[PDB]
Amino acid sequence: VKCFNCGKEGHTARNHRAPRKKGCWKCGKEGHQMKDCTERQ
Ligand SMILES: [Zn+2]
Ligand SMILES: [Zn+2]
Repeated sequence: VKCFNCGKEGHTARNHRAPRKKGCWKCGKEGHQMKDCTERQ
């Protein structure tokens, strides 16, 4: 139930990640995620 410590069930109970999409949720890159991607923001 608790993902490592927070509590969300779909938050990977190991590193608390994978919130939405595997790429950058906007650029489609794997090197970085959605919080580490500018893409003309
Ligand atoms: Zn959580
Ligand atoms: Zn990106």
